[PDB]
Amino acid sequence: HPVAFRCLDKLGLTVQSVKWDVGKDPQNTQVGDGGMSASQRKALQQILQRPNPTMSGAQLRYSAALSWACFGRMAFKVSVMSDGSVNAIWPLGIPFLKQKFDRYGDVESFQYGDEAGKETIPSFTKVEKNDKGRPIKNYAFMIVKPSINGAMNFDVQNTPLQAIGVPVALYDALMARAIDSADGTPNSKWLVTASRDLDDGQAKEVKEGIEETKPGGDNGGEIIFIAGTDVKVQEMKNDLSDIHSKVPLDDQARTIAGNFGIPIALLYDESRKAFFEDTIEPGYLTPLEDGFSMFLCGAGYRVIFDRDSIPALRKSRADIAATYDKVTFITEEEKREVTGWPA
Amino acid sequence: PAPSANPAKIFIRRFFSAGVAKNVVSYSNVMAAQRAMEHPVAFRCLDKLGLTVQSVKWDVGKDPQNTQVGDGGMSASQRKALQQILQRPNPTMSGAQLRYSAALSWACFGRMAFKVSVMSDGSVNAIWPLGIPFLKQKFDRYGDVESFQYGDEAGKETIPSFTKVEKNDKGRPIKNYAFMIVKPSINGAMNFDVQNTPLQAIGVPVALYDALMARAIDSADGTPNSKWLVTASRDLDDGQAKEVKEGIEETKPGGDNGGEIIFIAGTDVKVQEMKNDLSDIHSKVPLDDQARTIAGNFGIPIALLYDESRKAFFEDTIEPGYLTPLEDGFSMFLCGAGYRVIFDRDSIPALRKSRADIAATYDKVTFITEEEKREVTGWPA
Amino acid sequence: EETKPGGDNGGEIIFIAGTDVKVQEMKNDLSDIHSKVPLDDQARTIAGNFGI
Repeated sequence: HPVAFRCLDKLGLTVQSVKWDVGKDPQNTQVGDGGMSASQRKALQQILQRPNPTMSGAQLRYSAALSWACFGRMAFKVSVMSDGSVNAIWPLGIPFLKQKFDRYGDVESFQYGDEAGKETIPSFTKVEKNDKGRPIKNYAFMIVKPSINGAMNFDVQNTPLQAIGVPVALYDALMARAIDSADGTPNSKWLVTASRDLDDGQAKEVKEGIEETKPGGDNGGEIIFIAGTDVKVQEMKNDLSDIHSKVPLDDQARTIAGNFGIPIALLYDESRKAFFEDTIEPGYLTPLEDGFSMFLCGAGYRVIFDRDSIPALRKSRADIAATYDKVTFITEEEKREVTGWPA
Repeated sequence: PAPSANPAKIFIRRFFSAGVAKNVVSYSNVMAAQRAMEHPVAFRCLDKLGLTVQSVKWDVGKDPQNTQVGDGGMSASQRKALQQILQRPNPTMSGAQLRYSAALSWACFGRMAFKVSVMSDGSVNAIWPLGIPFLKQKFDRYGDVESFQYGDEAGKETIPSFTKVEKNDKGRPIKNYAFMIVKPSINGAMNFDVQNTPLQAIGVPVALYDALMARAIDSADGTPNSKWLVTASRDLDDGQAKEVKEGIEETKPGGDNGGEIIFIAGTDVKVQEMKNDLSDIHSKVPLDDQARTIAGNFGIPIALLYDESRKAFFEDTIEPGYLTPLEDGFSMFLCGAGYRVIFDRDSIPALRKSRADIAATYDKVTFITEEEKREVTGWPA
Repeated sequence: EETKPGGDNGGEIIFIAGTDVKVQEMKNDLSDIHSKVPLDDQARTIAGNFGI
């Protein structure tokens, strides 16, 4: 669909542009830092910049955000070698990913595919852990978006596609009407009709006289003179200027755009800032980074992305930094930490 | 390191079959991209994207996230050679045209393919782009490609993929190989998936546009452009009807009696003036909408076809949709860690004022050391 | 019929000798099917009741 694909790859592109890194977390109350080795952390940095061969981190972000927007789920697979050192990360196709539950309340394994290949990858909950807590073998994530009535994993998906069936169907109906009416409506003017007493044989002469005034004819642009036997011309309107129903179409476009959380103006700069720090930041960035931080590294360290890598926020960050510079009743370290810049 | 066992074996089992050299794009997509290069709006947008991308300047450089103290610029002479090649690829083609062709094929098909000729020591000799339409690839048994077939029958070079190739003792390849940079889509299937291109979702508007323009052309020539459908009666002695006709006619600009009245004695003749509106033949309203649709689907602010909108087009669709994928694809396998291909943003003419104002504003701050004030605005060290 | 875009005689006049046929062009407005005015009001109401 035109509008739906435009919005989907807009979200994907915007998310795909942000830069990763692992770093100390701000709320580091855990003085017993969980960056278990500080070599696992270097390996995780490496992998976050270069996942599994034949795929870069940017494409990982793009696919993850796209599948999150379409289904409200995010799945992955890791290959930690033997000591919490992650080897590579693969995204999982949500459509054909099945999962199996435990007896108490949660998942244990993920089945990926129907019949030939049948790898039941273990969940992060049950897996051979290190003596510190890090896993030793492969596992999967299945990051999930919450909904009503809890049912943390037994619940129904929460995706924008739930509430745009009506507008997308209406849009397709209107556009099909437009296409059908574009070719099928006669595009001729001058429905000219003679009488039933004209000696069919000088009616042809009258027709040739009327016709040979087209641009590039014998007598082009001159009058038509008819001696006797009044012929009667009527000019057809052929409006054809509302075939797509402009008014009840832009509304469906606005609906299936706003349901994805995109300011209409995008399809001024204030609205770009809004689209960035209203739907992209707290709807794709925070869930993804919290999901990764939850189980990819120990406490005290977690995955972060640099906001100053977003080109739309640079002016705002600079003005905020200057204004804070002007204040005095604040020590330097907090003036830093209120605007990034850890220490 | 490399475990060789990815979870993409879900498709080679039965959903696909090995050793067949399946083509990368459906023929329908090739024809659509072909005839979309003649359409007015589609070609305008396509070469707009191509020109914009083609303008940016390359260089190899230290990467910012250099945690790898064991720098992978294996020789520092391979890096000089890669710089040379990035500025001058294979003879009879410059780096700019490489960027243009790459971005264009990325926009049309969602794929990017290349070929390298590293001599014997990771020193790349030249780089050639690969025509996506007639490039076929063959898969392994586990999850990925091994070789690329280029052409149907006479010439049959199965160039190896970067995955399997005679590597150096450091990791760099020794013989030729290919890339096939791919754009992701739903349901994963990293290479077994369907293309993800704007041409998917603009069939309806381009067909509607062509229909409206064909109607306009047909109606332009074919509608009589005459006025004054004047008709006499069936009692006028055909022979003074000709006299009346000559009287009416000889008032055209540059006639005997031009501009004077017409006097008809008896036998009332009756003139009616035809409107011949002809001012909406192209259907202006349901045409600009199709143009807006097939422009926005390519990610181009309507205003382009003010300066704020140019900045938006630069750092919203060109930067994170053609620049980052291309540079990450090259950096992924053209050089070792610690070094990677970068392009200078300050070479873009639209961003210069913004960069300067940001630099000054940051200059005004004090609770920030100089090196980070630099690195937040380019300027590595 | 054969004056549609891509027909034999496309865009030229229609000549009917005798037996006057009568055409009327249907409006087919179809530009208020969703009732734009008494719909945005319901949207405004169920948005403001949520405090947005």
